[PDB]
Amino acid sequence: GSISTAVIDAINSGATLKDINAIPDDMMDDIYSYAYDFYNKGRIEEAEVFFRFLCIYDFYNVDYIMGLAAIYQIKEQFQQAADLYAVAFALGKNDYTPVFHTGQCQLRLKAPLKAKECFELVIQHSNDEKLKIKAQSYLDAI
Amino acid sequence: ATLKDINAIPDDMMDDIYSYAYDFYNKGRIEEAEVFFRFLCIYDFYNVDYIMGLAAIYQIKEQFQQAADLYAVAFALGKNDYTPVFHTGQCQLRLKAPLKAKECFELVIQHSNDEKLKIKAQSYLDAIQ
Ligand SMILES: Cc1cccc(C(=O)NN)c1
Ligand SMILES: [Cl-]
Ligand SMILES: [Cl-]
Ligand SMILES: [Cl-]
Ligand SMILES: [Cl-]
Ligand SMILES: [Mg+2]
Repeated sequence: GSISTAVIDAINSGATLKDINAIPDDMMDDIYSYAYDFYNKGRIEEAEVFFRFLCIYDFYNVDYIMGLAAIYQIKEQFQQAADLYAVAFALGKNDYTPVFHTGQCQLRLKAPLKAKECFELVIQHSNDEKLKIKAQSYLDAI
Repeated sequence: ATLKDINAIPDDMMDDIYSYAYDFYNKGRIEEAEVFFRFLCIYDFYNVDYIMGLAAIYQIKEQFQQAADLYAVAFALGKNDYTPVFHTGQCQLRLKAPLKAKECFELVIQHSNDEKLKIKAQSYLDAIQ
């Protein structure tokens, strides 16, 4: 998956496609918009390939990671989604949406204590009042 | 309508992506090559070399029927090229279908003008019981 590719790239330390600027920003933006065109039409499998492609080229990109994590969550691949949401948070530390969605995933993974920690973080640190209500609704059910 | 039909990505960038897909393939980075060849086949299903790349990945992963299916399409997408038929013969042998495999290698021998490919096909035929 995306995470194992990132680790292999790091182990081998050899030149990556991004290291040589193999794909311009403008083309990456286009491919990202095509990925959502597929996603928005319900073509989830093609969207997944396109987000995997983006995450091979530029793994450390919150927008690409969040798109792939959403697909895994929809596909009920909850651990893969949770792992990617955590990468996104590490790279975009001021947005608690990935923490909220990780909480949902942990609930489906039968890890209510991990889910509780996620929803509590949202309520303590997010300034998104609507996201906080949603997190509290989950907490109320735990 | 394909993404290629509307020139969604410039030709030179697609060439680079194909070369990167083959780089992953040659380095044994099969998961990444598979993503890249799937990307290429979404962009232009009608490109025989893109299809052959994905079929090769499936064959390496021992998804022999899935490979054979794509090879039949590739044979339609190529220019009198019996290489996909040769690889279908290999897949059929792995699927325990030796008479189907024999027919594949015989077709290569009878129609192909690629002498090196025919040598390979004959070596398989010689071993079939
Ligand atoms: C994305 C994120 C950030 C912080 C904590 C968690 C978690 O799962 N705690 N149990 C997840
Ligand atoms: Cl937030
Ligand atoms: Cl837990
Ligand atoms: Cl198969
Ligand atoms: Cl048979
Ligand atoms: Mg507050």
